[PDB]
Amino acid sequence: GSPTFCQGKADGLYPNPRERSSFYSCAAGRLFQQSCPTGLVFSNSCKCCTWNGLVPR
Repeated sequence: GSPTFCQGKADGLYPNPRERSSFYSCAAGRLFQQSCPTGLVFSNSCKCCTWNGLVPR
């Protein structure tokens, strides 16, 4: 059948299965797969991507 991955889903970002810093994004039930390239990391708590503020060095 047709893919149901974003069907009925609310908007916002969802976690990716393989790459280091890409995400899934849902907009009006349509799926986008995009990257967060520079300093940006995905946060599962906000369904958003944000700049990393923690330096462990």
